[PDB]
Amino acid sequence: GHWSVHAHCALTCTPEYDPSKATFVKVVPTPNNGSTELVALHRNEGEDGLEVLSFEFQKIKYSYDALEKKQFLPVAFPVGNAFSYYQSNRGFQEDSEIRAAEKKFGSNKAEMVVPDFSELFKERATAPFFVFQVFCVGLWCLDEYWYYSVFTLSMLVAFEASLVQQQMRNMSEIRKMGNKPHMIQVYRSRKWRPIASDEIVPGDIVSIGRSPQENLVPCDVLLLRGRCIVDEAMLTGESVPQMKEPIEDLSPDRVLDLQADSRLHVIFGGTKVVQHIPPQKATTGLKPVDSGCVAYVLRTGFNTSQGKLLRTILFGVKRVTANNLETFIFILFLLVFAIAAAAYVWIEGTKDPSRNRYKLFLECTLILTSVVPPELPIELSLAVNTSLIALAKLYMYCTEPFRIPFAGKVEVCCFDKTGTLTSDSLVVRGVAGLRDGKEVTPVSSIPVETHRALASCHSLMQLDDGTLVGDPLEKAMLTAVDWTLTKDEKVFPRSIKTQGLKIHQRFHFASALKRMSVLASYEKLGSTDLCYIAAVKGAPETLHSMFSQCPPDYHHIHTEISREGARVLALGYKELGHLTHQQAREVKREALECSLKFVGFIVVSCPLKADSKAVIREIQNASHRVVMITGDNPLTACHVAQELHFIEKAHTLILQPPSEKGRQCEWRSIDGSIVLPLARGSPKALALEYALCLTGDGLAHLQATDPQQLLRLIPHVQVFARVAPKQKEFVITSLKELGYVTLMCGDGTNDVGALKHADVGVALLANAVKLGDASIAAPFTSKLSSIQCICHVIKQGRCTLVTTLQMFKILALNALILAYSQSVLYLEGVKFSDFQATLQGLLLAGCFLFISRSKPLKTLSRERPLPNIFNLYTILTVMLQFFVHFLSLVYLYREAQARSPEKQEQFVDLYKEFEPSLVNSTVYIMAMAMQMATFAINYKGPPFMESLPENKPLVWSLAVSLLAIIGLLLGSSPDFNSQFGLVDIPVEFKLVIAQVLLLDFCLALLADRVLQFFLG
Repeated sequence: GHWSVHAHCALTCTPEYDPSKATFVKVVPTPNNGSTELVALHRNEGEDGLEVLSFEFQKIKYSYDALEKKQFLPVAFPVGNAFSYYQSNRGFQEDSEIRAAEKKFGSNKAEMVVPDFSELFKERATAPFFVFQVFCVGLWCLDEYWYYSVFTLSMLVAFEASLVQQQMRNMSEIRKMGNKPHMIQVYRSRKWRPIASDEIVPGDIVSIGRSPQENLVPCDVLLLRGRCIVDEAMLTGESVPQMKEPIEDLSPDRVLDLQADSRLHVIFGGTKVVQHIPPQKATTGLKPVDSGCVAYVLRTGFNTSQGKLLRTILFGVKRVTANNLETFIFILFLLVFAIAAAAYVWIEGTKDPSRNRYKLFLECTLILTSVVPPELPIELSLAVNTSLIALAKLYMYCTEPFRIPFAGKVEVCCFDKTGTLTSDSLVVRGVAGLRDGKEVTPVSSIPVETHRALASCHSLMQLDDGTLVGDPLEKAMLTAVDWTLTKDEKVFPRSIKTQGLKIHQRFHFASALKRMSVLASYEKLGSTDLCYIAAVKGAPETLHSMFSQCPPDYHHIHTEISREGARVLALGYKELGHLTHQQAREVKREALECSLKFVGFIVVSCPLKADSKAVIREIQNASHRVVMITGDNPLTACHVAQELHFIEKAHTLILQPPSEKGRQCEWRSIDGSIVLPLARGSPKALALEYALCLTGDGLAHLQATDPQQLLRLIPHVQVFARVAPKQKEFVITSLKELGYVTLMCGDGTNDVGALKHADVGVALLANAVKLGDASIAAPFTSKLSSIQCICHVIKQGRCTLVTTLQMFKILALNALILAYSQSVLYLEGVKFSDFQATLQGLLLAGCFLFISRSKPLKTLSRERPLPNIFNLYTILTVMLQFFVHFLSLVYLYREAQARSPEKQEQFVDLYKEFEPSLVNSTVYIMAMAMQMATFAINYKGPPFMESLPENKPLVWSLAVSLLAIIGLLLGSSPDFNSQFGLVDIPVEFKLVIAQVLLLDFCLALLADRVLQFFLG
């Protein structure tokens, strides 16, 4: 197709080589991603007299640097600007350069336009099945069946339009899940105007902050002033919130680099801001009305990190064809047998010179159309649509309906720790260090000193409504304390008879200091004097030295708590004696750290959802493999995997990159007991001995060093930590290339890159709706935060895959039987009247529609489904059933012929009208028995899908077919078989026909079940 695309461009305009004035430029796709396309260069008047050549491919603008590089280059950004420039920046002052920068940098627009319905229909027309159907329809048009052909073509195009409409209403859900652009308070023309997110352009100054609507940050912005709490779990995967500092404090001599200074100074897009700390009024500078953090827009549009990943998916890869190689080779096999039967008909007809040639050719071509049914794609589409409707009842959507059958063949399942397995809400297990040993004591039994240390030291604030907002760590910290936090900064006990504490000065976290200090005073009991006590909390390793008295087991308890992976944070409290009112202002906020007293630790971990463990166990009992791919700290990921029984080995070892170049990588255990360098051999023995986990840094080092060892190692790794969004995609592609079908369940925008490439990708919604970005590029989307959707999808996919295998088997056998019967007996002059053929067609269509609507069982099983129709079992059973049925059909035909009156014509008149006989009636009875036996036999029942009796429409269809066969065999009503145009047969002959029918049925069932038992 792509090679065909450039032919049209060449026809339209001739290629140009001279760079003076080029009408169009061909785009090189590169083998990794992209597609071949043509873009038109844009001529712009130069204010300085210099013209710039530019083009837009995949919403990326490039430029041709005639001055220095003499080649096409992407548009330069303020990424490389000096760090001192932003200190004196006042923002955009005139609208002329605002428009200019909007032109030469782009716009912050991320909104989809859904692909056109006409374009979707044209793309659907490229399916070879539709072309084959049109060929067949025109072929019956040639066969003088013009009205029937027109009706069939109309039905086919109507159903295709219905399929496209279903895909479109699915696409509507994705469009709704797109982030609706939101108003932003922005500075322009020396004034603050409210401005929508789409029209933001780089270079402006924007005052961001915590919004009441819990909206995401619009674009990558540079924090000029103010401090804020950001939760980049959606975008970076780090569950722990991180601090952000203003740039006004730093020296101007530095040069800003995104790689080095990403974590502490640039706020990314798509993340959620939690708390905003307005700057002091003493500092003179940008003054916001909303009192949010004023900041500088670095990047916009799809050039932001979230934009990069999103776009690189959006125009990255094609939708995988619903016409796989399996169906192609199945059609090839059916057509091979079709051509064999056609050649037999042609040869024997040409053996008769009296008969015309064009008429026989038309008859043979009609046979070739009849052998390959027009419902071959229609029936599969019906089964898939029924599965999708059944799945939609579980509050889950499917934007790519054809990938449901792929769910059965999944062998490895991947999960994201944060947002999918671990809930956002965090609860405190207890307050550690207040009792002997490593045991943590509940909040009930901790002393009152710990109560006041926990309550006083917090950065939370109160709104007009009074709702508590802030760091979830501090949220649970205050919830366990349960003391009410008033708007007057007074902390009052709900159930304790203690005087409240009023905070005078609060100093927030400093990344340089790794400590956060709170100064407050309490009224002494029985007196009006104010006693000032400050409780400071922060990094335990740094805060250790500030303790005047420290227990000997401080480091030991800290290490043991850290091994558990829960966020450990030391609590401090100093007596400080008595302080005056003026001295409280005089004493600096950073001066309280000296001469501290240890009070204990607080342990906080993310609790798993209740049903996560059951789902993981159920998946593991289905001969499946489960792997964790998350970006949190490796210790926390290993602990969470251990709790969910991802890993059952006694110990698990970390793999780390070497600090010194040329040093072989060596595993270290979490406990550090076992250390062993990597061996060049297979990791099978190490995996058997203990669980294996790989970090992102180690993955990058191995990728740079040797891909081969990484590809061997990846299949046996249980936990992936500190993995980048591109590294997720690399891991998933590595698993997929080995042949394993990959399934992943993630919600953050980290998982999008890998979800797009996953065979069956499921996106979740944490804390269940904003309907986040990951659902846009995920084939499947669920509105339930739980992971039970994975189990439901696996069950549905197993049922659909088994149904598709059964459909292929039944279609193949029926097509072979019908093709041979027509080819040999129309040549023999044995044809049914139109009424019985119509009954055959309607019964077949009904029974297929009934089998396509199967229901799945509630519980999955250990047995694995057949990976594909291309196995020895399917071909062998289809062929063997064909022979066992063929022998019976030939026996019945010979039995009927030996007694029929001897033929009066050596040749056969092909257009002689129907006449009732013994032979035609016997053939019709045998064909109906054929259909009955096939639909009874090829229903692979439990444990994979509902039992045969449960499918009530199918039971009724087979029962009515059997009743019709029995009635025709008995012929109780002469009017009945008179209407069917079948002469009565003597009972003596009824005996033999019934005996051979029962023998054929029993032989087919026995052989099929024996083969299933042997090659199960």
